[PDB]
Amino acid sequence: LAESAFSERIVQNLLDTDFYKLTMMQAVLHNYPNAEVEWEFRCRNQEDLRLYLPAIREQLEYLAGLAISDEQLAFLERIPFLAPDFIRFLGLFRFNPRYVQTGIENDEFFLRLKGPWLHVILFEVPLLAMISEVRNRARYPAATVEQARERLQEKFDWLRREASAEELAGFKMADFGTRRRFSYRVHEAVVSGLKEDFPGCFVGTSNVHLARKLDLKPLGTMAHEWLMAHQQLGPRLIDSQSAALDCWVREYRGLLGIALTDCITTDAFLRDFDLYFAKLFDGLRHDSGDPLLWAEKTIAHYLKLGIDPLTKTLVFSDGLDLPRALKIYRALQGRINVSFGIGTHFTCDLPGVEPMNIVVKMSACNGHPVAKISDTPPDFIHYLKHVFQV
Repeated sequence: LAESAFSERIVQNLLDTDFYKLTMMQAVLHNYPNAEVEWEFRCRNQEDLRLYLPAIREQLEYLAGLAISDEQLAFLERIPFLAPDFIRFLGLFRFNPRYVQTGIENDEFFLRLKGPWLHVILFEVPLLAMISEVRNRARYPAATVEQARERLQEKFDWLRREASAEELAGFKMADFGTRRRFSYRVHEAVVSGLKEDFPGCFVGTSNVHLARKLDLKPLGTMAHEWLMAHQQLGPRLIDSQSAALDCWVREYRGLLGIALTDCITTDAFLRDFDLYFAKLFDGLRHDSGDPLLWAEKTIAHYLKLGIDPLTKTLVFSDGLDLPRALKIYRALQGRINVSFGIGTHFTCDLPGVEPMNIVVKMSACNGHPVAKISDTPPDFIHYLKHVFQV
């Protein structure tokens, strides 16, 4: 009698994705329209996904059928930093199944992407959310929305019965859980729950569709992808990170100013985050390594540049849950502005269910390798570490 956890469609529409995929896509149209890239799906637990191939391919056809509706495109059009040439491009966009290769090799499911960066960028999120939900529809067919709201309420109660109203008035939280959500329906329920009953300050969602549907602010910084691609787009490897930031700021003139620091290592990023960049960007996002040590480094760097930390913002989104996020807030509140982003621990928290450990990582750009090192533990990676001093 309970509401089933699965809706009719898995990927709702062209808006059912993370916002920063669109902002980045626009940056590509305007700056590297003809660049080519390669991506490859990867399951880190070596979970046997072979039986999902049929359904996956079936969803692939569905994706190719998607065309943005006029109401959807108009929603985007109302966003001031989205240019008319880009809006028209989205109006004509269609997923090209020819840029996708899926099947089984070594008795293992595989999925690879190869094509113009402009046309393949939109595959990333939907593919993950889709593979996640087809697995869950097979692994947990009886799953219900009810079960989701339940665990959500438990966590909300914990927060209320833990943090003062004074702390909660400053606890900024966002949803970033599209990619590994249990299902679209669960994701929608979770986000509605956040909007209506989050003890702290719910600031928005990265999911554009839900942002339109629920009337929330679409959120999204920049992705590693942007920083990684620049390793082959033109400048010296050692200048790739600064070139990526430079192009971003030149594209958005100060808007969407939150930069990732771990494409290489936070130390390496900081050595090149000079006054020019420090003034332009409103803040940084933590995605790997210890969050508090990371904060000490970023805050210390601002101080030496003569920048008042309290005028900047630090965004934490490394596999956070409410407890871990609250601890960071309590530790740093008062020293620098902070906000948080929670993903799978929000959109895929069902009793007895374990989120899929999958990713679609960029592997090359214009026929050559690109890589991410991060603060967490071929010859390209060796030279890359070398020029950046590991």
